[PDB]
Amino acid sequence: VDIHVWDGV
Repeated sequence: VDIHVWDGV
């Protein structure tokens, strides 16, 4: 699962 948005966005 991805619990991290787009870094720097």
